[PDB]
Amino acid sequence: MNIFEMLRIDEGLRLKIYKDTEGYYTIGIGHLLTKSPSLNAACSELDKAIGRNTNGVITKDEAEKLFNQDVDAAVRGILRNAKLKPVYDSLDAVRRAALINMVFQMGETGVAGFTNSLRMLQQKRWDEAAVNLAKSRWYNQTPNRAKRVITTFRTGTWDAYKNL
Ligand SMILES: *SC1=NC(C)(C)N(O)C1(C)C
Ligand SMILES: [Cl-]
Ligand SMILES: [Cl-]
Ligand SMILES: [Cl-]
Ligand SMILES: [K+]
Repeated sequence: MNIFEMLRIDEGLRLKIYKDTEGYYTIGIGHLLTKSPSLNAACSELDKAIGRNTNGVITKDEAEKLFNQDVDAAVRGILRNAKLKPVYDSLDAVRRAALINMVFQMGETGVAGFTNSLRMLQQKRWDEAAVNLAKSRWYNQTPNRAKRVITTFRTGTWDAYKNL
């Protein structure tokens, strides 16, 4: 297991434009295209991202290319953020993947707002952090995914992704 395999489980793989859990147009392995309700806007974002006129459908190689860029962007967002970077630096590699997962799903600004959870993670108070992380819109709206990510923070193991 690694961050790529973890996010591939959590986001799935779909080669045609679809709507994500929040109703937003998305493609590939959780590549958000736009928050606009306009399918035409989503299609224009897709063509710009891929560099060709798509019919709303991409190949698996194209999906994996966007995915690599998106994982990279999540890491860069963590490293450039004054609240996320010290927490990331304090974590082991498994828990770092858990943080990248959150940033991939919610963005740098959203995760940086989890001030109390981030403090508990920096303190390595894993059970307390797990309780605090669940008191969130994130957990209530995507509880099975959030439970997997939280278990990863709680244990520092890949147990929540093993039989998946
Ligand atoms: S991509 C795309 N743009 C329009 C609105 C024409 N679509 O119906 C697609 C094929 C999803
Ligand atoms: Cl892009
Ligand atoms: Cl330490
Ligand atoms: Cl709490
Ligand atoms: K998804």
